[PDB]
Amino acid sequence: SGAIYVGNYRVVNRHLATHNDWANLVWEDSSRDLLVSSTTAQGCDTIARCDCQTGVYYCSSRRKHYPVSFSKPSLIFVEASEYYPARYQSHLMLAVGHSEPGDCGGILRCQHGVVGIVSTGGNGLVGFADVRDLLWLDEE
Ligand SMILES: Cc1cc(C)c(Nc2ccn(C3COC3)n2)c(C)c1
Ligand SMILES: [Zn+2]
Repeated sequence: SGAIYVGNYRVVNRHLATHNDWANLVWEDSSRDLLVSSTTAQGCDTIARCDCQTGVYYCSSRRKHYPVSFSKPSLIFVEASEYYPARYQSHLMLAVGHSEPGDCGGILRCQHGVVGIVSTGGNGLVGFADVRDLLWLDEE
């Protein structure tokens, strides 16, 4: 589990979104595994605006933050899980790292701020949903 709290937005994995998220919906994209909902309180996270390929992510199944190198956001064939059939997931970045389903939502961050959230993995591979192209997270 986990979210990004930026401005009056809450950024979650679409497959973990609650009823309250869907009732306060701003934007959702199944192909990216992303959903954004509105919040009453302002959040403290800042979004990175960059092409970093190094950063640190939170792994809940180890209670540890790991430094990683990660690929640029891409269209990547992701094998079927409990939440999605085998499909191309878009805006996905891959790194070598431990992940399990409940790690979803862990933040990846670089020197500039938040880069994305854990979305998928297995076999020592972790995939992150990028948010750095979502420039509207920084306004209104
Ligand atoms: C963060 C994270 C998210 C998901 C959904 C998984 N499990 C998945 C993904 C693809 N598979 C196929 C079915 O057996 C291989 N299982 C994992 C391990 C980590
Ligand atoms: Zn950066």
